[PDB]
Amino acid sequence: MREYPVKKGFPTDYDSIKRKISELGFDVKSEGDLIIASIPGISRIEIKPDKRKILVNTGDYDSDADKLAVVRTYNDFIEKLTGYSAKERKKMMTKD
Repeated sequence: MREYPVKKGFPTDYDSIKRKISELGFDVKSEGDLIIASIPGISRIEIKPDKRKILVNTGDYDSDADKLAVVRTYNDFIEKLTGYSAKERKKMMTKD
């Protein structure tokens, strides 16, 4: 599973994200109490927003589609859903 941080202010609510998803041009499915995101290249993904942070869980990807490519679209999705950038990751690696 993938765990992403949350920006101070950014949306962290199912509905909020639901709008952000559809606002980006994506779809969202309600499977029980869990939220499902609808992105291109990916079959189905689970989203669990929390006041603290958020996390995503991917299943199987289209072997026909560059898993690395779909990743660029999958990350970008969360990237905007979180705000943090890959460049930010450095902050993590850079302790000193």
